[PDB]
Amino acid sequence: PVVPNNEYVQHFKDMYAKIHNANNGYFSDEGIPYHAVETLMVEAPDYGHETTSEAFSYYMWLEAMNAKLTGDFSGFKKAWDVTEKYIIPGETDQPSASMSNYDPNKPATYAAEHPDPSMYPSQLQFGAAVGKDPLYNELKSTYGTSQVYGMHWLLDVDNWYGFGGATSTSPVYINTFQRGVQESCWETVPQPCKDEMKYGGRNGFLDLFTGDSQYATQFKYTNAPDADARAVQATYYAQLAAKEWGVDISSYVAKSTKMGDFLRYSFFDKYFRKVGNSTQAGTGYDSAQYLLNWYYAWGGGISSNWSWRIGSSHNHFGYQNPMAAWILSNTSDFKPKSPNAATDWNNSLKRQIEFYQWLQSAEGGIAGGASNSNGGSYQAWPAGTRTFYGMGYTPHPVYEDPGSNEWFGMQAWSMQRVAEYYYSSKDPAAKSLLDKWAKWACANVQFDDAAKKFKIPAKLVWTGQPDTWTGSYTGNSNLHVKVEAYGEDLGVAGSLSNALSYYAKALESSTDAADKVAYNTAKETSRKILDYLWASYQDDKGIAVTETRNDFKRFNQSVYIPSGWTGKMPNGDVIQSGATFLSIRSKYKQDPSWPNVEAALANGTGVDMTYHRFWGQSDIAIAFGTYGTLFTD
Ligand SMILES: OC[C@H]1O[C@@H](O[C@H]2[C@H](O)[C@@H](O)[C@H](O[C@H]3[C@H](O)[C@@H](O)[C@H](O[C@H]4[C@H](O)[C@@H](O)[C@H](O[C@H]5[C@H](O)[C@@H](O)[C@H](O)O[C@@H]5CO)O[C@@H]4CO)O[C@@H]3CO)O[C@@H]2CO)[C@H](O)[C@@H](O)[C@@H]1O
Ligand SMILES: OC[C@H]1O[C@@H](O[C@H]2[C@H](O)[C@@H](O)[C@H](O)O[C@@H]2CO)[C@H](O)[C@@H](O)[C@@H]1O
Ligand SMILES: [Ca+2]
Ligand SMILES: [Ca+2]
Repeated sequence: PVVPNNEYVQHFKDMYAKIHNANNGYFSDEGIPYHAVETLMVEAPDYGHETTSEAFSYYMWLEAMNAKLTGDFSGFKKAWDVTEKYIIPGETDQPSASMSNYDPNKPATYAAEHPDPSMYPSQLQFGAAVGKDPLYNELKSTYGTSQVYGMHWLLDVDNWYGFGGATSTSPVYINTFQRGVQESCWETVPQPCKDEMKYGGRNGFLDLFTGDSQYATQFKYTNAPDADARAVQATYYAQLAAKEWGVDISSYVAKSTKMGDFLRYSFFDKYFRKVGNSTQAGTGYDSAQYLLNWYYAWGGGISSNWSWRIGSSHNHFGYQNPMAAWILSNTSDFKPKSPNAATDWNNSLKRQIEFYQWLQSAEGGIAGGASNSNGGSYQAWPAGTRTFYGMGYTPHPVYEDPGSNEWFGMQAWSMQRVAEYYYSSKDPAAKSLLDKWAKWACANVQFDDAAKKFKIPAKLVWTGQPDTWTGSYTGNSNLHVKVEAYGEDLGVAGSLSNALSYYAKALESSTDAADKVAYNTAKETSRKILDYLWASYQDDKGIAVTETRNDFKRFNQSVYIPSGWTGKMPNGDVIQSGATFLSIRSKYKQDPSWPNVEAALANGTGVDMTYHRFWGQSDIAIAFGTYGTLFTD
């Protein structure tokens, strides 16, 4: 098997070597990748040595590219082994006795989401409608268990919060976001996924978030569907390589298909309400939205046996993955064991591609998404709401502090998947979607050829709304995106290169003159991104550059705590009204970057940091490998 030998393949190999080099500090003792090498870091995780299911999926992807280029699959197997061991909840995390006591006719109890954290805890409404869960019985029959095989999104890799006790550095399942659209990462109260009431207040942390007349010890986990989908995508790339090299990784393929099987929960409305008629309880698949939603979650009792499951009514274009959907529905190797799984995924594939098209702005950037639950409490939609299969348009799904579609990264991450899907399937429904998107992307990459540097969009601003979906793209004349600021986010730049590489390669077979022009532009833009990354942005640990974090003023962000509510963090930090992000995370003041931060805050400056995010370094490496494999020039 003659593997490509050019400088881009070598750049990958060099990056791979840096990421795996012990001196650089990317991995924990368990072999778990951190969110970032640097500890003082807040953006979705709120500590740099937390990690995410996202990081695990990127780890898988990185190792898959390495296996493609070298024929060594040991690293990929290792990545899956650590995933299954540490981020997919096991027996002690989600007790089988509770999971087996699930009632698919009563999946959960309704509670409203609210526009501000001060309105929490939210009261459980036991009389409110909840639909039927149509997946549970099939999954249980297929796998012979009621337990869920999906990754939880957030892991405290070295027990930094101390929820695992005073003398442990073993990983701990934790969660943060609980209090709705206005709870930023600066406004949360971190909690253990297993709330045994050892920490927090009288009822642990539970009564900060949910209102009930009594509280029992319990576990609760939350999936990030975009990460599990990336796991499927990565494992597919690994499998192509495996057939090329004659290596058997079938049991790992089986892991990914099992995960993809459970990932179908991301197709469903939060409380299984009918799609487009959301005051009504669903009776099965009528509550299927068929996109990758913001999460599914599941939980249950520790001291006694009971359980619940929810989907999410909210959908963001940035989470979608037509590549994963295609893998699960239209390849034989990755047909999941559940009888209906491939069909469901095929329906999701079609729906996802329609979704990208519906949200494509006049300029070409993809707009936010859509929800089956206005205000997260099934409020009536305003007259004139623009819709997609009955779901109302939302410029910033789920979160507005900041808007969840303000970040340009969603554009790259998500369109990379469309591009890879398009290269793999040549689905014509994606072509114009990609053409228009690529032009916009390329128009917003600003090269400084003399310096061998560049900028790409950092923050996006949206106005207007799409035309309601009727089956074909309209050009969406009244839906607009503006680039408000540019920057040097190199991980995103890597992803963008990846997307442009697949798009160009997919156009390579076209004889149309305009396609030949688009091919040249996308390919050249990708190559220039990679060349400038390599030439100008290398440092000892990988490829990185300083970024300014003005948002770090929110270290002093007030955190809402109900009047009369008192509690403590494991380290003794007092939790009461008047709390701040920092007051309940005092160990941050022990961080080596802290003096610089507090000095910056002292003189009202923004904080300068140079970060090596595992996903960012991985996207960059993978972009090198991708360009090096698709274009053997
Ligand atoms: O407790 C006893 C009682 O439980 C009943 O059920 C309740 C349960 O108590 C509640 O906890 C549960 O609540 C969920 C909320 O409704 C839901 O909004 C919330 O959503 C969060 C999610 O927790 C969080 O992980 C998530 O994170 C994302 C980040 O935003 C992203 O940046 C990142 O990339 O990805 C993650 C996604 O993985 O944000 C979302 C949304 O903001 O989750 C709560 C639980 O975790 O509701 C249950 C039913 O309503 C039970 O029914 C009774 O029987 C029992 O007595
Ligand atoms: O939440 C999506 C994505 O966010 C990533 O962080 C971004 C952040 O959204 C943006 O505001 C900041 O300026 O840039 C960072 C990183 O480039 C985060 O790294 C991911 O974990 C997360 O999936
Ligand atoms: Ca550890
Ligand atoms: Ca807020």
